[PDB]
Amino acid sequence: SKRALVILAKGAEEMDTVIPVDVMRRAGIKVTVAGLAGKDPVQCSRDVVICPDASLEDAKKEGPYDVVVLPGGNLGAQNLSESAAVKEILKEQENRKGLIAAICAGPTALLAHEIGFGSKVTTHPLAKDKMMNGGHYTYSENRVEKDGLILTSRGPGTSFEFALAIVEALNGKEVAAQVKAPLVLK
Amino acid sequence: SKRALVILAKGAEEMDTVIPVDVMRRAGIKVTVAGLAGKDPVQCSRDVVICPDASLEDAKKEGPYDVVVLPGGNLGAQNLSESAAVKEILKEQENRKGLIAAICAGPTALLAHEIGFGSKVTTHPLAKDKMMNGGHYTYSENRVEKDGLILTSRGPGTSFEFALAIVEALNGKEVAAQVKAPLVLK
Repeated sequence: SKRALVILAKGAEEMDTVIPVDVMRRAGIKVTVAGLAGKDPVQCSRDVVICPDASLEDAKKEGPYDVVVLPGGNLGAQNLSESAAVKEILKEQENRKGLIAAICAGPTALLAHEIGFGSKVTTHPLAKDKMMNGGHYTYSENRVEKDGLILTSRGPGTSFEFALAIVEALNGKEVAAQVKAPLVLK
Repeated sequence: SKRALVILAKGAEEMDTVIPVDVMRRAGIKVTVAGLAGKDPVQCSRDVVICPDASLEDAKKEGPYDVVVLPGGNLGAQNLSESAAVKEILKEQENRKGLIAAICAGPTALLAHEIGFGSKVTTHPLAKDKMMNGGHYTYSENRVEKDGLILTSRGPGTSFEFALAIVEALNGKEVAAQVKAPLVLK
Protein backbone atom coordinates (compact mmCIF):
# COMPACT_ATOMS: atom_id res chain seq x y z
CA SER A 1 0.00 0.00 0.00
CA LYS A 2 0.90 3.60 -0.66
CA ARG A 3 1.49 5.95 2.28
CA ALA A 4 0.53 9.57 2.89
CA LEU A 5 1.87 12.08 5.44
CA VAL A 6 -0.63 14.84 6.30
CA ILE A 7 1.02 17.62 8.28
CA LEU A 8 -1.41 19.17 10.78
CA ALA A 9 -0.65 22.55 12.33
CA LYS A 10 -2.66 24.85 14.60
CA GLY A 11 -4.95 26.91 12.44
CA ALA A 12 -5.25 24.34 9.66
CA GLU A 13 -8.52 24.34 7.78
CA GLU A 14 -10.28 21.31 9.15
CA MET A 15 -12.27 20.62 5.98
CA ASP A 16 -9.02 20.82 3.97
CA THR A 17 -7.54 18.33 6.35
CA VAL A 18 -10.33 15.82 6.93
CA ILE A 19 -11.63 15.43 3.39
CA PRO A 20 -8.22 14.31 2.01
CA VAL A 21 -7.51 12.08 5.02
CA ASP A 22 -10.88 10.34 4.73
CA VAL A 23 -10.85 9.98 0.95
CA MET A 24 -7.28 8.66 0.95
CA ARG A 25 -8.19 6.07 3.60
CA ARG A 26 -11.21 5.05 1.47
CA ALA A 27 -8.66 4.42 -1.32
CA GLY A 28 -6.63 2.05 0.89
CA ILE A 29 -3.80 4.56 1.41
CA LYS A 30 -2.05 4.35 4.79
CA VAL A 31 -2.44 7.91 6.09
CA THR A 32 -0.49 9.37 8.99
CA VAL A 33 -1.96 12.56 10.43
CA ALA A 34 1.16 14.10 11.97
CA GLY A 35 1.01 16.99 14.42
CA LEU A 36 3.54 19.68 13.52
CA ALA A 37 3.94 20.73 17.16
CA GLY A 38 3.77 17.27 18.73
CA LYS A 39 1.17 14.52 19.38
CA ASP A 40 -1.28 16.83 21.31
CA PRO A 41 -4.68 17.71 19.87
CA VAL A 42 -4.71 20.46 17.26
CA GLN A 43 -7.16 23.38 17.24
CA CYS A 44 -8.12 23.99 13.67
CA SER A 45 -9.19 27.26 12.10
CA ARG A 46 -12.94 26.82 12.86
CA ASP A 47 -12.22 25.31 16.27
CA VAL A 48 -12.58 21.66 15.40
CA VAL A 49 -10.02 19.80 17.53
CA ILE A 50 -8.30 16.87 15.85
CA CYS A 51 -6.06 14.37 17.62
CA PRO A 52 -3.08 13.49 15.42
CA ASP A 53 -1.96 9.93 14.88
CA ALA A 54 1.64 10.88 15.74
CA SER A 55 3.91 13.79 16.18
CA LEU A 56 5.67 15.04 13.04
CA GLU A 57 8.94 14.34 14.92
CA ASP A 58 8.05 10.66 15.04
CA ALA A 59 6.28 10.39 11.68
CA LYS A 60 9.23 11.85 9.81
CA LYS A 61 11.37 8.89 11.04
CA GLU A 62 8.88 6.42 9.39
CA GLY A 63 9.07 7.65 5.90
CA PRO A 64 9.43 8.03 3.07
CA TYR A 65 5.91 8.66 2.03
CA ASP A 66 4.35 8.46 -1.43
CA VAL A 67 2.67 11.83 -0.88
CA VAL A 68 3.18 14.69 1.56
CA VAL A 69 -0.05 16.69 2.02
CA LEU A 70 -0.21 20.30 3.17
CA PRO A 71 -3.69 21.43 4.26
CA GLY A 72 -4.76 25.05 4.02
CA GLY A 73 -5.97 27.53 6.50
CA ASN A 74 -4.09 30.82 6.41
CA LEU A 75 -2.66 30.42 9.92
CA GLY A 76 -1.94 26.67 9.52
CA ALA A 77 -0.05 27.42 6.29
CA GLN A 78 1.94 30.10 8.12
CA ASN A 79 2.97 27.55 10.71
CA LEU A 80 3.95 25.08 7.97
CA SER A 81 5.96 27.83 6.26
CA GLU A 82 7.93 28.63 9.42
CA SER A 83 8.95 25.01 10.23
CA ALA A 84 12.42 23.73 9.58
CA ALA A 85 11.11 20.15 9.86
CA VAL A 86 8.60 20.85 7.08
CA LYS A 87 11.36 22.40 4.96
CA GLU A 88 13.48 19.24 5.31
CA ILE A 89 10.58 16.86 4.58
CA LEU A 90 9.54 18.75 1.47
CA LYS A 91 13.10 19.08 0.13
CA GLU A 92 13.67 15.39 0.64
CA GLN A 93 10.31 14.53 -1.05
CA GLU A 94 11.12 16.77 -4.02
CA ASN A 95 14.65 15.27 -4.30
CA ARG A 96 13.28 11.70 -4.37
CA LYS A 97 10.60 12.66 -6.93
CA GLY A 98 7.71 11.99 -4.52
CA LEU A 99 4.36 13.72 -4.82
CA ILE A 100 3.65 16.90 -2.88
CA ALA A 101 0.01 17.98 -2.60
CA ALA A 102 -1.16 21.31 -1.12
CA ILE A 103 -4.56 23.01 -0.96
CA CYS A 104 -5.90 26.53 -0.37
CA ALA A 105 -3.25 28.52 1.51
CA GLY A 106 -1.16 25.35 1.81
CA PRO A 107 0.81 25.96 -1.38
CA THR A 108 2.32 29.10 0.12
CA ALA A 109 4.45 26.77 2.27
CA LEU A 110 5.97 25.53 -1.00
CA LEU A 111 7.05 29.09 -1.70
CA ALA A 112 8.50 29.51 1.81
CA HIS A 113 10.54 26.32 1.43
CA GLU A 114 11.59 26.99 -2.22
CA ILE A 115 9.84 23.85 -3.48
CA GLY A 116 8.80 23.20 -7.05
CA PHE A 117 9.69 26.59 -8.51
CA GLY A 118 8.62 26.93 -12.13
CA SER A 119 5.50 24.79 -11.61
CA LYS A 120 1.99 25.70 -12.61
CA VAL A 121 0.02 26.03 -9.39
CA THR A 122 -3.31 27.13 -8.00
CA THR A 123 -4.25 28.35 -4.53
CA HIS A 124 -7.23 29.87 -2.80
CA PRO A 125 -7.94 33.15 -4.57
CA LEU A 126 -7.00 35.11 -1.45
CA ALA A 127 -3.59 33.35 -1.34
CA LYS A 128 -2.63 34.15 -4.94
CA ASP A 129 -0.67 37.30 -4.14
CA LYS A 130 1.36 35.58 -1.43
CA MET A 131 2.09 32.58 -3.66
CA MET A 132 3.10 34.76 -6.58
CA ASN A 133 5.52 37.04 -4.69
CA GLY A 134 8.67 36.99 -6.80
CA GLY A 135 7.07 35.23 -9.79
CA HIS A 136 8.42 31.80 -8.89
CA TYR A 137 5.34 29.87 -10.06
CA THR A 138 2.84 30.25 -12.91
CA TYR A 139 -0.70 30.73 -11.69
CA SER A 140 -3.79 28.74 -12.63
CA GLU A 141 -7.46 29.11 -11.83
CA ASN A 142 -8.19 25.43 -12.39
CA ARG A 143 -9.85 23.74 -9.43
CA VAL A 144 -7.01 21.18 -9.27
CA GLU A 145 -3.63 21.75 -10.93
CA LYS A 146 -0.92 19.09 -11.31
CA ASP A 147 2.45 19.89 -12.80
CA GLY A 148 4.58 16.75 -12.47
CA LEU A 149 4.92 16.03 -8.75
CA ILE A 150 3.37 19.34 -7.52
CA LEU A 151 -0.40 18.96 -7.03
CA THR A 152 -2.40 21.98 -5.85
CA SER A 153 -6.00 22.98 -5.34
CA ARG A 154 -8.09 25.96 -4.30
CA GLY A 155 -10.37 25.58 -1.30
CA PRO A 156 -12.76 23.53 0.80
CA GLY A 157 -15.12 23.28 -2.19
CA THR A 158 -12.37 21.72 -4.33
CA SER A 159 -11.12 19.34 -1.61
CA PHE A 160 -12.90 16.22 -2.94
CA GLU A 161 -11.40 16.87 -6.41
CA PHE A 162 -7.99 17.41 -4.79
CA ALA A 163 -8.22 14.24 -2.74
CA LEU A 164 -9.37 12.18 -5.72
CA ALA A 165 -6.46 13.58 -7.77
CA ILE A 166 -4.07 12.30 -5.06
CA VAL A 167 -5.85 8.91 -5.16
CA GLU A 168 -5.54 8.79 -8.95
CA ALA A 169 -1.86 9.67 -8.84
CA LEU A 170 -1.05 6.99 -6.23
CA ASN A 171 -3.57 4.19 -6.92
CA GLY A 172 -4.88 4.88 -10.43
CA LYS A 173 -7.99 6.07 -12.24
CA GLU A 174 -10.10 3.02 -11.50
CA VAL A 175 -9.59 3.23 -7.73
CA ALA A 176 -10.37 6.95 -7.86
CA ALA A 177 -13.61 6.24 -9.72
CA GLN A 178 -14.57 3.51 -7.28
CA VAL A 179 -13.95 5.76 -4.27
CA LYS A 180 -15.77 8.68 -5.89
CA ALA A 181 -19.12 6.98 -6.55
CA PRO A 182 -20.27 6.50 -2.93
CA LEU A 183 -19.38 10.12 -2.08
CA VAL A 184 -22.40 11.43 -4.03
CA LEU A 185 -20.42 14.14 -5.83
CA LYS A 186 -22.00 16.57 -8.32
CA SER B 1 -26.86 34.43 17.40
CA LYS B 2 -28.42 31.13 16.42
CA ARG B 3 -27.17 27.92 18.05
CA ALA B 4 -26.51 24.45 16.66
CA LEU B 5 -26.09 21.11 18.48
CA VAL B 6 -24.05 18.57 16.49
CA ILE B 7 -24.26 15.12 18.05
CA LEU B 8 -21.00 13.18 17.59
CA ALA B 9 -20.94 9.41 18.07
CA LYS B 10 -18.24 6.80 17.50
CA GLY B 11 -18.30 5.83 13.86
CA ALA B 12 -19.63 9.16 12.62
CA GLU B 13 -18.52 10.17 9.15
CA GLU B 14 -15.94 12.81 9.83
CA MET B 15 -16.54 14.72 6.59
CA ASP B 16 -20.29 14.74 7.39
CA THR B 17 -19.44 16.15 10.76
CA VAL B 18 -16.70 18.68 10.05
CA ILE B 19 -18.10 20.34 6.94
CA PRO B 20 -21.36 21.39 8.67
CA VAL B 21 -19.56 22.44 11.86
CA ASP B 22 -17.09 24.61 9.94
CA VAL B 23 -19.62 26.13 7.56
CA MET B 24 -22.04 26.91 10.38
CA ARG B 25 -19.26 28.63 12.35
CA ARG B 26 -18.37 30.64 9.21
CA ALA B 27 -22.03 31.79 9.27
CA GLY B 28 -21.71 33.06 12.87
CA ILE B 29 -23.73 30.18 14.33
CA LYS B 30 -22.69 29.09 17.83
CA VAL B 31 -21.98 25.38 17.31
CA THR B 32 -21.63 22.84 20.10
CA VAL B 33 -20.00 19.57 19.06
CA ALA B 34 -21.42 17.25 21.71
CA GLY B 35 -20.03 13.77 22.33
CA LEU B 36 -22.81 11.21 22.60
CA ALA B 37 -20.79 9.02 24.96
CA GLY B 38 -19.15 11.80 26.99
CA LYS B 39 -16.47 14.51 26.53
CA ASP B 40 -13.69 12.05 25.43
CA PRO B 41 -12.30 12.11 21.91
CA VAL B 42 -14.40 10.35 19.28
CA GLN B 43 -13.00 7.92 16.68
CA CYS B 44 -14.80 8.60 13.47
CA SER B 45 -15.49 6.15 10.66
CA ARG B 46 -12.20 6.80 8.77
CA ASP B 47 -10.23 7.05 12.01
CA VAL B 48 -10.08 10.81 12.34
CA VAL B 49 -10.28 11.56 16.08
CA ILE B 50 -12.28 14.63 17.04
CA CYS B 51 -12.40 16.14 20.52
CA PRO B 52 -15.93 17.28 21.35
CA ASP B 53 -16.65 20.64 22.86
CA ALA B 54 -18.81 19.02 25.57
CA SER B 55 -20.54 15.85 26.48
CA LEU B 56 -24.10 15.45 25.18
CA GLU B 57 -25.11 15.09 28.86
CA ASP B 58 -23.91 18.64 29.50
CA ALA B 59 -24.86 20.17 26.16
CA LYS B 60 -28.46 19.01 26.43
CA LYS B 61 -28.80 21.13 29.63
CA GLU B 62 -27.79 24.29 27.63
CA GLY B 63 -30.44 24.22 25.04
CA PRO B 64 -32.66 24.70 23.28
CA TYR B 65 -30.89 24.89 20.01
CA ASP B 66 -32.07 26.37 16.72
CA VAL B 67 -30.91 23.24 14.89
CA VAL B 68 -29.99 19.71 15.95
CA VAL B 69 -27.59 18.10 13.45
CA LEU B 70 -27.16 14.36 12.97
CA PRO B 71 -24.05 13.40 10.99
CA GLY B 72 -23.89 10.21 8.96
CA GLY B 73 -21.66 7.25 9.02
CA ASN B 74 -23.50 3.95 9.19
CA LEU B 75 -22.12 3.03 12.63
CA GLY B 76 -22.43 6.59 14.02
CA ALA B 77 -26.08 6.67 12.92
CA GLN B 78 -26.63 3.31 14.63
CA ASN B 79 -25.30 4.77 17.86
CA LEU B 80 -27.55 7.82 17.48
CA SER B 81 -30.52 5.52 16.82
CA GLU B 82 -29.92 3.52 20.00
CA SER B 83 -29.65 6.54 22.38
CA ALA B 84 -32.44 7.50 24.69
CA ALA B 85 -30.85 10.95 25.12
CA VAL B 86 -30.99 11.49 21.35
CA LYS B 87 -34.62 10.35 21.31
CA GLU B 88 -35.53 12.94 23.98
CA ILE B 89 -33.61 15.77 22.29
CA LEU B 90 -35.19 15.11 18.91
CA LYS B 91 -38.72 14.77 20.32
CA GLU B 92 -38.33 18.01 22.20
CA GLN B 93 -36.91 19.78 19.08
CA GLU B 94 -39.80 18.50 16.94
CA ASN B 95 -42.36 19.55 19.61
CA ARG B 96 -40.96 23.10 19.76
CA LYS B 97 -40.86 23.36 15.94
CA GLY B 98 -37.05 23.59 15.81
CA LEU B 99 -35.04 22.49 12.80
CA ILE B 100 -33.61 18.98 12.62
CA ALA B 101 -30.92 18.34 10.01
CA ALA B 102 -29.50 14.89 9.14
CA ILE B 103 -27.14 13.67 6.42
CA CYS B 104 -26.21 10.35 4.80
CA ALA B 105 -27.12 7.55 7.22
CA GLY B 106 -28.03 10.17 9.83
CA PRO B 107 -31.70 10.34 8.84
CA THR B 108 -32.18 6.73 9.87
CA ALA B 109 -31.98 7.96 13.48
CA LEU B 110 -35.13 9.97 12.71
CA LEU B 111 -36.85 6.70 11.86
CA ALA B 112 -35.58 5.02 15.04
CA HIS B 113 -36.91 7.88 17.17
CA GLU B 114 -40.22 8.26 15.23
CA ILE B 115 -39.40 11.83 14.20
CA GLY B 116 -40.98 13.71 11.32
CA PHE B 117 -43.04 10.87 9.88
CA GLY B 118 -44.75 11.82 6.64
CA SER B 119 -41.86 14.07 5.55
CA LYS B 120 -40.11 13.98 2.24
CA VAL B 121 -36.54 12.90 2.95
CA THR B 122 -33.32 11.86 1.27
CA THR B 123 -30.45 9.73 2.57
CA HIS B 124 -27.32 8.14 1.23
CA PRO B 125 -28.42 5.71 -1.46
CA LEU B 126 -27.24 2.76 0.64
CA ALA B 127 -29.42 3.94 3.56
CA LYS B 128 -32.65 4.20 1.56
CA ASP B 129 -33.94 0.74 2.42
CA LYS B 130 -33.36 1.24 6.15
CA MET B 131 -35.01 4.68 6.10
CA MET B 132 -38.00 3.41 4.15
CA ASN B 133 -38.77 0.37 6.32
CA GLY B 134 -42.47 0.68 7.05
CA GLY B 135 -43.10 3.48 4.54
CA HIS B 136 -43.04 6.25 7.13
CA TYR B 137 -41.35 8.83 4.88
CA THR B 138 -41.51 9.69 1.17
CA TYR B 139 -38.17 9.30 -0.56
CA SER B 140 -36.31 11.86 -2.64
CA GLU B 141 -33.15 11.73 -4.71
CA ASN B 142 -32.52 15.46 -4.41
CA ARG B 143 -29.11 16.33 -3.03
CA VAL B 144 -30.74 18.32 -0.20
CA GLU B 145 -34.39 17.88 0.80
CA LYS B 146 -36.27 20.16 3.22
CA ASP B 147 -39.83 19.45 4.25
CA GLY B 148 -40.75 22.02 6.90
CA LEU B 149 -38.39 21.48 9.83
CA ILE B 150 -36.86 18.18 8.56
CA LEU B 151 -33.74 18.87 6.47
CA THR B 152 -31.88 15.91 4.95
CA SER B 153 -29.04 15.27 2.53
CA ARG B 154 -27.20 12.40 0.88
CA GLY B 155 -23.47 12.11 1.47
CA PRO B 156 -20.06 13.68 1.90
CA GLY B 157 -20.33 15.16 -1.61
CA THR B 158 -23.58 16.94 -0.69
CA SER B 159 -22.34 18.17 2.72
CA PHE B 160 -21.55 21.75 1.61
CA GLU B 161 -25.06 22.04 0.10
CA PHE B 162 -26.51 20.58 3.32
CA ALA B 163 -24.56 22.94 5.53
CA LEU B 164 -25.47 25.97 3.41
CA ALA B 165 -29.15 24.93 3.57
CA ILE B 166 -28.89 24.97 7.39
CA VAL B 167 -27.24 28.42 7.20
CA GLU B 168 -30.01 29.69 4.92
CA ALA B 169 -32.71 28.35 7.20
CA LEU B 170 -31.20 29.95 10.33
CA ASN B 171 -29.47 33.12 9.05
CA GLY B 172 -30.98 33.75 5.61
CA LYS B 173 -30.10 33.60 1.93
CA GLU B 174 -27.68 36.50 1.96
CA VAL B 175 -25.53 35.05 4.74
CA ALA B 176 -25.53 31.69 2.96
CA ALA B 177 -24.34 33.36 -0.24
CA GLN B 178 -21.65 35.28 1.59
CA VAL B 179 -20.35 32.14 3.31
CA LYS B 180 -20.49 30.14 0.08
CA ALA B 181 -18.29 32.37 -2.08
CA PRO B 182 -14.95 31.82 -0.29
CA LEU B 183 -15.48 28.04 -0.27
CA VAL B 184 -14.77 27.80 -4.02
CA LEU B 185 -17.78 25.57 -4.74
CA LYS B 186 -18.62 24.27 -8.24
